[PDB]
Amino acid sequence: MADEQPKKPVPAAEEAPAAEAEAEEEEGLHLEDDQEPREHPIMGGIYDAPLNNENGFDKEDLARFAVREYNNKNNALLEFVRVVKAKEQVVSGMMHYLTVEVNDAGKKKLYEAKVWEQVWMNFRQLQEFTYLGDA
Repeated sequence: MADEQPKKPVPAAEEAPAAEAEAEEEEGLHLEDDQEPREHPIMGGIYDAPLNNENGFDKEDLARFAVREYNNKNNALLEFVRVVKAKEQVVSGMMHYLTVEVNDAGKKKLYEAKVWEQVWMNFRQLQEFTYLGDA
């Protein structure tokens, strides 16, 4: 595989957004109590990732979570439409590399997002967010 960031350190998280409303929004599933909770991914190399919770709710929560996670820190304010790729990774816990389609003022494209979550540390956040061409 290309091996982008399968083995490397991670930045420092902070929190999620809340203020500054948006304009439009995709149409898929409705969240609960706002925010976008995470899921419990399983081990696996850069390929193994059937995503049992691919019903839409889980994938949406993660996709929006990662996007908003890197979009709230400072990046622009875009909106994801849905996930197009899913991969699993093991590093000091459980890392999930999933790619989703994002839109911004009409600009549609496909961006990859890698989230990390441990079990002994009880922590989860976004590591990196790459912007690809289009799905």
